[PDB]
Amino acid sequence: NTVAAYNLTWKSTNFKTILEWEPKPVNQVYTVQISTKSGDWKSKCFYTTDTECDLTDEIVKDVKQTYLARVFSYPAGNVAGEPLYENSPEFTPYLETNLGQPTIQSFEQVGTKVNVTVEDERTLVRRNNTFLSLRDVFGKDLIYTLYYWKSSSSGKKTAKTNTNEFLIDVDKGENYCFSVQAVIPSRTVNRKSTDSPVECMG
Repeated sequence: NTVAAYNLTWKSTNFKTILEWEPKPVNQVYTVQISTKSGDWKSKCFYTTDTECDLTDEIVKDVKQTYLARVFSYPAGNVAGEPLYENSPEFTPYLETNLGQPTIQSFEQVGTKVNVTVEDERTLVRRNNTFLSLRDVFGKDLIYTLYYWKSSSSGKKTAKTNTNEFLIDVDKGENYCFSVQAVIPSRTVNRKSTDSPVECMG
């Protein structure tokens, strides 16, 4: 009386990828394997009582590739039938990994303009013996949006950029607070990230 695994999910943010499934096993053990859309299967997590498996290493070898996973159920302990398994939905990294929370690196007042800079986070995607950054991986596809208002007031204004810098005209006398958000408009799924922590001048 072994049961099949169900609701297999891809937990992934900025390319660090983990597969999860249900349910928690009782006298049952699991085996997970992975394979590209066009290839053979490789086994990664062997006979475990866990309901998660880190597959980062395989997916970062080529983020534009479509992958699918599979989970087998086996009886465990002192206690038959044909192999019982379940498939996951497809997963193309470049198109569905979640964008994580951004961070303002610096902001500086220069005359009537303020310069706001976003930090360029590094990823785990390697190339030429070096780690690639979010901007390195997405290029022109990735867009940042700045939200700004006056210190203890209530209305916000916005600005967009496809580099890592904003230059906004500040109306002297007024003092600002900022917040940034990441977005890849061409997506049909996980389009935006959460907002960054607020930074105020003063």
